[PDB]
Amino acid sequence: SHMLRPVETPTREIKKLDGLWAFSLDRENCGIDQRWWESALQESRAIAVPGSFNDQFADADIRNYAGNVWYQREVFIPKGWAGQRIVLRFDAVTHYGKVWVNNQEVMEHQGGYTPFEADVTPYVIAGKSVRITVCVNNELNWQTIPPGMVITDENGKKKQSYFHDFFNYAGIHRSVMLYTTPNTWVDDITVVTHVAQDCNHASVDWQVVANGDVSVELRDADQQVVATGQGTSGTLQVVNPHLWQPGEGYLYELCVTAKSQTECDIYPLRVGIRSVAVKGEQFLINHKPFYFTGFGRHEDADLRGKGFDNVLMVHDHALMDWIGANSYRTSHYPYAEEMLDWADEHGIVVIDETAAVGFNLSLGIGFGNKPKELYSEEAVNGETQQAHLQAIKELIARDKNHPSVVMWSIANEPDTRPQGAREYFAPLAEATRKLDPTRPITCVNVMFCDAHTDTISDLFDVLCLNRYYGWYVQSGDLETAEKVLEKELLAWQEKLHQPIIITEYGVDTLAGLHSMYTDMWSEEYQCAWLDMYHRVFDRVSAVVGEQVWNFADFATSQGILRVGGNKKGIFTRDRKPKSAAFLLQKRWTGMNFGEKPQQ
Amino acid sequence: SHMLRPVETPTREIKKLDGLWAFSLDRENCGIDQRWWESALQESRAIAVPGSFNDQFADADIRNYAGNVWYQREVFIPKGWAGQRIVLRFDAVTHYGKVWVNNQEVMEHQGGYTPFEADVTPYVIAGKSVRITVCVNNELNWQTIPPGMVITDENGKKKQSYFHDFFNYAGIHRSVMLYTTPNTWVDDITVVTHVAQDCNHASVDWQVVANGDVSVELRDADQQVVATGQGTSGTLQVVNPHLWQPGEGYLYELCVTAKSQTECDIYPLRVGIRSVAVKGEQFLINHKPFYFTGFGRHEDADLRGKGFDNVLMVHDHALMDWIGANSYRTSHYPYAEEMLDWADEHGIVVIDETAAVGFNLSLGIGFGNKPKELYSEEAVNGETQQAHLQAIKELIARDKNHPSVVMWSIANEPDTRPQGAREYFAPLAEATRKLDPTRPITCVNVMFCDAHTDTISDLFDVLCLNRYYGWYVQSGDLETAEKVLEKELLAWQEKLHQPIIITEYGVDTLAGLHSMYTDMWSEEYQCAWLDMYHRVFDRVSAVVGEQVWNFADFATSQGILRVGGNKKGIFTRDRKPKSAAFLLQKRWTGMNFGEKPQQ
Repeated sequence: SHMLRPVETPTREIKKLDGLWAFSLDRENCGIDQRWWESALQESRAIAVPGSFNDQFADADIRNYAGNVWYQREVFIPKGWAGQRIVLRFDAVTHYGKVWVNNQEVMEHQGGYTPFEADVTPYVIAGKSVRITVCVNNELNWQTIPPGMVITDENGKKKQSYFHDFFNYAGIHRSVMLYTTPNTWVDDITVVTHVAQDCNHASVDWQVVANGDVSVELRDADQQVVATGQGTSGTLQVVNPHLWQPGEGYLYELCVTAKSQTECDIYPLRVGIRSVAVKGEQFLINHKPFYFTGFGRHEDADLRGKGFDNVLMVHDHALMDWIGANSYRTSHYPYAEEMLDWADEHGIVVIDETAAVGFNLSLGIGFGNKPKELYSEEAVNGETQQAHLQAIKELIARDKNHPSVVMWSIANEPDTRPQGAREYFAPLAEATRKLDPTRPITCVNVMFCDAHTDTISDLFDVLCLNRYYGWYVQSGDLETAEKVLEKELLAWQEKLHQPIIITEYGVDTLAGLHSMYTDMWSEEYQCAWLDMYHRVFDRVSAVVGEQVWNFADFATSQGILRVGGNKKGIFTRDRKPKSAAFLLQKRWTGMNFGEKPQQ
Repeated sequence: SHMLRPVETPTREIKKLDGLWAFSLDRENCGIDQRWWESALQESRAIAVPGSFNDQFADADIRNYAGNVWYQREVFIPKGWAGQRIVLRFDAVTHYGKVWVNNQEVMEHQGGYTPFEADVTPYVIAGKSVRITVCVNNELNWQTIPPGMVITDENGKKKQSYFHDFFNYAGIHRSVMLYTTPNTWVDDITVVTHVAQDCNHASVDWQVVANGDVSVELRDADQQVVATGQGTSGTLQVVNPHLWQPGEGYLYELCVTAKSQTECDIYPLRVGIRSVAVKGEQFLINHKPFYFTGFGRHEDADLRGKGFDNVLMVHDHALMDWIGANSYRTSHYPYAEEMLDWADEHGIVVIDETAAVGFNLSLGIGFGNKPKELYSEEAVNGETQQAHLQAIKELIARDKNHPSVVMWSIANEPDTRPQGAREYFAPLAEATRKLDPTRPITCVNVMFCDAHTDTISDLFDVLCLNRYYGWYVQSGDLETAEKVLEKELLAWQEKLHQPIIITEYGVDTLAGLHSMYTDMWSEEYQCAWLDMYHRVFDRVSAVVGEQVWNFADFATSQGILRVGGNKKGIFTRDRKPKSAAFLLQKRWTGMNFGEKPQQ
């Protein structure tokens, strides 16, 4: 379904609905029966949008709630929007939303991390106030991405069981907006940027969906027309192109005009001219080997949970830039698109991941009784696979034109031991390639699905390994950990001869815990253990990247493994550096940009 | 007064009285009037000896007590000691002790940090139990070393005012013992070790006090006699001597025999053959320039306060050895002699300091109303100067033969602005040189008594500067601090052309406080600020040493400046390293041993 990012144009306005909304729990689940959308929410309080609902209130009973909650506000339609196509858009509602405009049901969406929207032209009047009600549900089951199990206790109280190592935050996490187009509009754009080997010529394919005649102008960063074309599809030639390069990110603008006899629409799409390809064990950007440095991240901060926030995005980018990180992965869900606009503009390389974490009943992370077969009718089944395909489609439909996105990760750490695993994943691998043939794909690999055990990594282009030898096993023993790690990376190189990215390596580190014994949980162990990984990576020719787990400490489900959360951060949740931040700064700013270090 | 360290010999036994004693406060000050020493203490509890009394009980009312407390135990005289000279010895009682054996007053001492003892032969019977009572007083006045003022509130409640930045811990801090000699005994020994320029010959002068004919045997570390002599005084010649060198500490043994017609006594004194001298701006050990690295320390630990403890001494020496420290200063009181036995054996260089800190009414550290003239009848006067001379005599009488001790510090950070300062200090400087002509002297210099202000440093041999530019002033500004520091060190070199030791440089550092802004109280600021000092030291030819303030976080008087104590430690009070420990480790293990670093 077509999903262009709203931008203000001579033909397009936006009105953000961010701010304070009315908020209510629905502990008895009577809000659909009582049609709560037909009036003021009754027993409501103010909530910030965007934000997780969980931590705004310092209230355990709200933080731990499972079921429906209700958001509502009133808003004026701008008088001048009369005659315009008016769209209501939610950038993300975690995990499910249903939306009413006054008493009209307008939208519904499952999937906590990509946009949904409806044409609301027929249900509003320009110059009058409308009531927007949202029913938001945070429950996971075996057909949600990510999956989970709701346990209902003997008293009917719902508790969410889930298999991933981050807290199941919910709510309206990203911006809500009304926006306009003319009644003729550019509904969809796909670009493909081809790049000669010598890098001295490039071609830009376009395809546009719109209810009108289509022309394009490609403009350079100085706003000079370098190429023009006509029709819903075609190819622009670009002589001596300014390539989109990691560390710079030069962008063109492809202005798409849809002209009917009467009205017209202008949509500017930022275009980075760059090719991505795997050749052997090399990841090539613009025909040159790239070496990934940086992080697995999370959308996680004090008070706001997974809510988007510009100050956090500015501060965190300044920390990644300082430490010498050139890349990150959207672990473990699509991130706010503002992050990919930032990556495009500053030339940051991104592995774009779906929300399909948790397809694994043999980890110690998350959280009743787990089913015995992971791939069965009573767990990951045909409907799950459909839901996963839909999550991949929605991510690609959103992110297909971001030059910063160099690879699709379709899941994180599935259990691939059973026969069902390949049967479930094979068709997903094939459909991802059909959806976007311009980028390599991955499925991030769990440690116990080792080179001798894993059944699906041959179906993918890049080997993204999540590894924690010396932590969960060979606990505190760097000497054994180093042997096991090197052995396994070389076994992977022999088996598949793919480029290897270590997409997770990290140890829990309590800020301010110091030890002369360099032992687990200390700042000193974090440093010695990352250093040992680095030494091994640099001796393996197939390793083309390293993304530290994690950028910052983040919230998890309560348990015996998590000391107020996940402490594998390089930074604290309040963004203060641990000693290991200075270790990474020296390695990553001391290497040549984008080039595999040396011994 | 003669003070040889008790050692077990064929002629000498020791019985430690360390262990649990009875303990009592005397809030009404009626214990001398009621002669508490004549029976069991009445309302007593168990206390560990040795240890400060203050923190053993988790009790604020005991920790903050000012006045007399009472210690008592019973002990059996060994049956075989009949006919022996029996001595009762306290290695240190802070700050004053009076001792009774049953109902006989045997000893009294003022001075919290050196030994006192009495011949108790006439007051005990071998094979019977005796009662030892100690009245211990912790009050400071203008005639104590260190000085203070007891403020009595309107209700007669005593509160100790004092001018030094460490907590006024009190009690029996070091070992208590009975020991024997024969009725003929070696009462005193002075050695002087002279060393040819070429280092290929050395001479060892001896002087002995004893009530019998005296012979000496000098034995090497293999126990081979290298020299013999006769008489109360003389010189032993040593061909190709194994010099006592920093980082090694080769020791000989000078066995002193006192023979009467009937009985005899053997005392083995460890002797390190080494010369110390200042020439120009060089501190020479064995005719070679030395560069001091290491710490200002304190006797300070959880629960035991300033009590001596072998595990702490073993652990701390292993931390100083690891970090590459070659030296320390006994800031700000004589340390347990076991520390100087350790320094002798491992070749650690020590600046031996008296308890004369606080001679300064213009600092913000310590703690009623301060007197207006520091050097006056109503503050530091003639009797103070006598008490200071006595403290210097007792330190030298104890430590004169330790080869590890390379310099005497007679005080820390006196206010030398007034005319009285030189009048008070000059005679102290002269008497120290007469007491031990074999070692240079210092008086450690406070920051506000700058090169243009100070009135007494010409009377001393080495310039020991305590400096904290970028902390108490130019707060957080490394750029200004660096200019002011370099300017002042060069002004000191021009003024006196002495060797300069920085005997204090440090910043408060809360373990686990991390900052991207490198600002005060952070681990990062500690690192950047020590680094800036190091860069400046290495550009000044007169700087022959650096002793970081302080080895470890330590207790102080409560106030607005002290966040649970002094946080200038390199280590936490529980001996965990801050990031700056690794900075010092690299600089100090990366330089050539004992040699000024280079830019």
